[PDB]
Amino acid sequence: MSKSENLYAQAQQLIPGGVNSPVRAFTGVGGIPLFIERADGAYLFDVDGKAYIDYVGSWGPMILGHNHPAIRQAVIEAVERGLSFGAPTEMEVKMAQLVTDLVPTMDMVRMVNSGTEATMSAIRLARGYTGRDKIIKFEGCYHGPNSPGVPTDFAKHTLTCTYNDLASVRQAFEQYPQEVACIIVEPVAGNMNCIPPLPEFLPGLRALCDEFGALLIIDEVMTGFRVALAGAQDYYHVIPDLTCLGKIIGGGMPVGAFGGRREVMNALAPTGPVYQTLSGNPIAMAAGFACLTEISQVGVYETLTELTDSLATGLRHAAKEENIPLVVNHVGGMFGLFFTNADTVTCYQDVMNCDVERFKRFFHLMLEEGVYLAPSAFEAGFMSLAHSNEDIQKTVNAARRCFAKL
Amino acid sequence: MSKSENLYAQAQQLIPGGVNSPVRAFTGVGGIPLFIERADGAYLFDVDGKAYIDYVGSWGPMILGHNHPAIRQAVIEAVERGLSFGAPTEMEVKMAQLVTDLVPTMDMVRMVNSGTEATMSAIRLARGYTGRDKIIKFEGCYHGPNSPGVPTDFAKHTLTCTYNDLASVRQAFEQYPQEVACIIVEPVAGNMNCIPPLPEFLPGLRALCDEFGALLIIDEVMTGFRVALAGAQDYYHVIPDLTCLGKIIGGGMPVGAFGGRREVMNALAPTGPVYQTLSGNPIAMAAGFACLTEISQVGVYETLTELTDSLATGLRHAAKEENIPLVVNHVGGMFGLFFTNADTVTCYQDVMNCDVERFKRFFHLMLEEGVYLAPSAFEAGFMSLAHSNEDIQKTVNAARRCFAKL
Ligand code: NA
Ligand code: NA
Repeated sequence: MSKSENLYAQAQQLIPGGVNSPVRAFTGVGGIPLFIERADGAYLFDVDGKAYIDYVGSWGPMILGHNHPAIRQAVIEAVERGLSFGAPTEMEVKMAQLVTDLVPTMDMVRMVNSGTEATMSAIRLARGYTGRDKIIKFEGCYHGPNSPGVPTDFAKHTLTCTYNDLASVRQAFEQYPQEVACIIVEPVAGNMNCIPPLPEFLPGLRALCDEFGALLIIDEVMTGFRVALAGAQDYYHVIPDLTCLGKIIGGGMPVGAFGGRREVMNALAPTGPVYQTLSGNPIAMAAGFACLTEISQVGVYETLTELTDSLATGLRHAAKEENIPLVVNHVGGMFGLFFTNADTVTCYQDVMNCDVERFKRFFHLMLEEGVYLAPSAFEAGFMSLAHSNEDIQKTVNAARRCFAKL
Repeated sequence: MSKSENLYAQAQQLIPGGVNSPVRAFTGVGGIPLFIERADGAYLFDVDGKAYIDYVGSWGPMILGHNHPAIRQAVIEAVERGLSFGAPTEMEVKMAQLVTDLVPTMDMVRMVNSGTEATMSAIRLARGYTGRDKIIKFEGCYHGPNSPGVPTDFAKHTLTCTYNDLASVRQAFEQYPQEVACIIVEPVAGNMNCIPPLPEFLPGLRALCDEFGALLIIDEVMTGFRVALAGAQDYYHVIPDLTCLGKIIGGGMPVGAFGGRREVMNALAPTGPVYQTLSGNPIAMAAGFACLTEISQVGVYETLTELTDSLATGLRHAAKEENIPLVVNHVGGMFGLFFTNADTVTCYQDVMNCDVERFKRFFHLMLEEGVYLAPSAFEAGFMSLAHSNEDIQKTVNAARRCFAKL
């Protein structure tokens, strides 16, 4: 019995399932979860001292890798001034200025405590601004059969459409022409694994919102600062009414933000009638400020994309050599692995058709090789700027050995 | 124009109303909000360098005062290991053990990212465990006419009762005998200012839940570790089915937790069918662990209560000398000021009958005296263990001078 196994047994007595986050229970992959002592650059170190090349990046915040010195220095300096104040600070203003500089579509912005609060606040704003009740969301897309604990009437004003399918979106609008307040969309799906949009998809959503008087909300909690500096909306050339941000903007600590067109944001109280939640923590905003300053430097996204592209190329080549059907999706610093015979993976149905038991065996074989992947078939992979060409070639060599055993 | 006034003008261009949290806009009191540079012990220091005796305590987290060395040391040490991991840690287990040791009614516990997530998760668990849809909540009580942005059917399964009125609770149960999943109650109301329960009230809620098969959820996000070490539930001798915690458990950074009876908590996934949100951040849990270790030492609550009682006594005496009708409510390290002719303040209607314009003038006069009070008539005051007898006598002397000017 390892230190992780002992901590898991201990945890099970006081925490249901031994974990606070059900995905961290390894339910997706099976077995006992890995407890982590520390992290540095491209690596995770478990409680038994084993090192792993990390492709989880704490679920997307660690763009610069773990424990980046500029972020660590900014937080140690901020901590001397106190953790929180319950009153506004100069960092709130500086952070709002930096975020609106980096993401130009945002004229105004509000910082919140998490990505979930940002999406919920953006949805509430769209409903208040338009005076309409219905929202369009996509299947396999999480923003923050029937599950126990929630009353049936809770999902009454939510219209679920098919990701990358403009016809299903038009159909929902044609059913409710004057009732859709907004479309909320992940510009690159990340919660059904990594699914980039079809070229027609995001401009098609912008044109439908314009036609039917709805607001377009682009949820960049995961894609923000990962796909591109100015977001996946910049990369795919689409201008939304509102943007949601999280993760990277906190530099490793929870932070959220939502922003958009000046006249939409002006509808928020005290300026307007829409009321929203907790403000951004000062330590988390100091971490995020330092992170955003570092990634806005020349050549950062070029390097991130080159690292991710080299991993995707190597994995495809390794799978082919070992006769393992595999699709790799990737954009900027984001990627997704799919064990399927399909030529492309562009929708939720394609993800559902992947070989989940094969992914589970691959995941455990990769842990043995010292590679830590997201422990789910329905989660995207993340590249960091601390990963070296050597880390990538080691990962590709490890995947080839794992593919030979499937 | 001060540095706070300049930051506020700057903030208004990019942030609706110049603040992230509408209460921090000083809407309750009027005027331009104070921007805070730093905090230490019992004091806040604004961006112009002015010192204030603080009674906001960052909205309750700062039980040990601001920037406590044990908390600062624990976070600087934890930050070296990385900010977040997206995987379980030993601190999750240690923190769960410490919280269940301090609050004995909790057999099992789950850590979440905020107090709001804890109350929402506890409400979802009660609904899932009982299979019922309705919840009872109290007016003036916030857990996380009609406001724009939320559809009308959203509050369909919520029954609002009157705080400190057992008859209104019985009436709601008699209307829906087999449909109430739970009662969620702040054991000391803090979001309509400070309203302690009547002696009959919390035991009466326990007896009604038992009669009608509902779960009793005690929301201790604010009262936890403030009223007493084992919570206001220990102080008022009531045993709930579930407890919600926040604030102090994060040592100044956002953290939430919900816990309760072993068989109720076992209904959570993967062990049971109820699914919930983000896990506790490691830096925030290191801050909370150090905070909870410090306040569980002998004599802490005795000192906290003595400080709060001496402030309440001094304020009452000062108001009487100056012919200003005032009610002071207080329990453990929590207090509330009420400008009213009423003999007692025990309900929402009493709070509504207070002189709000008098509170607004008092608040601004106290800021001039170097005392920072919650900038709302509907918010409780907080005592810290860093406040000295001299701080308290200075506050009482300042309040007497302010009462003479009302
Ligand atoms: Na490329
Ligand atoms: Na007393």
